[PDB]
Amino acid sequence: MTKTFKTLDDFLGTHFIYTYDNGWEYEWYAKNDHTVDYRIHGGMVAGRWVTDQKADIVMLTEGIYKISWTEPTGTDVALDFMPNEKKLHGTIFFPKWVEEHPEITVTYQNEHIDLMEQSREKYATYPKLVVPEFANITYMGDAGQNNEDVISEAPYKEMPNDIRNGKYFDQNYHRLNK
Amino acid sequence: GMTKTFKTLDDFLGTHFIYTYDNGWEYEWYAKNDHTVDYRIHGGMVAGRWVTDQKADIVMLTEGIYKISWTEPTGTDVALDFMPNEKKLHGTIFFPKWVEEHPEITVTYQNEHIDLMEQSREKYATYPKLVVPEFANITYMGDAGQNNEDVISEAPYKEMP
Repeated sequence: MTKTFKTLDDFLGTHFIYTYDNGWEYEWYAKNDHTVDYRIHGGMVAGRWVTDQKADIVMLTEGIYKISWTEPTGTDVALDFMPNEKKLHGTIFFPKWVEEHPEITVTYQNEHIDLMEQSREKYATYPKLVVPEFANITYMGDAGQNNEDVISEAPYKEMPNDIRNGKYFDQNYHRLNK
Repeated sequence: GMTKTFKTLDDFLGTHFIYTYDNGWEYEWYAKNDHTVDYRIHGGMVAGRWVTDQKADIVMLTEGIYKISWTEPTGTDVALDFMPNEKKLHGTIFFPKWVEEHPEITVTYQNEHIDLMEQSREKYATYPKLVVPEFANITYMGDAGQNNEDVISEAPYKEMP
């Protein structure tokens, strides 16, 4: 039933939920050509969420897309989306301090950039926690680009279900609860 | 299309590459085995640097496309995506600030100076990182086989042009 992803435009504006093979559940939105929003539902930093993260986004080859970014925490990320196979592979390179004090980062990051930057200078950076994992995509929605509703509140337990069940977004892909 | 079609992980492993990033940086790189890479930098910011037995995660994303992730003694993180059937790659290198500030420190046979890399990454600034996400053209491929210790050393392999 799903459209074939063939171009950059096909990919930009798409809203994903996926589960890594380590059990971590992420939600991620290609908000525009150089911007990503995301929200973390399961894993070491579940509850953490992020908007307006600058990123490099490329189509590597027809229907396969690579996203690269570095965070206020000092974390590096390389994601490879294969939407036509409902698969992804992500490598996250966490500073030592995120592994040892993950709770610091479990917040709306945008409200606490200074805390992220003070923590990354106060605590240990090495050795890195490197997490390279395949994931299965469990949801894709066409949000359009620059849709500020997609990722605009903290995650709650039922949210992935509500989104997948069509209970979260209205006909214009805006929040029913807002 | 003289080149064999890459379809499995075994097809990729043992392959010796040379590639040039769009910015002009030139790398020579070898998939020595399922978890280990050797490489030598020929041009750019850190030309002259080389590395053996860098532990890495190596996976096939999908038929004929291969992703390699590793982290370095310098603190640098790397994610490479090889598309040998298109003679193309895309690399993202995330350098700590200090490598951009003092690239000459890293220009050596890294294996003999692990201590220096680790001490440097604590001594100098990490942020802001220099992130280099770029496509590269693959200009050479050779089948060296796995665990071939002659591919990357001080001397040239030159079982090739």
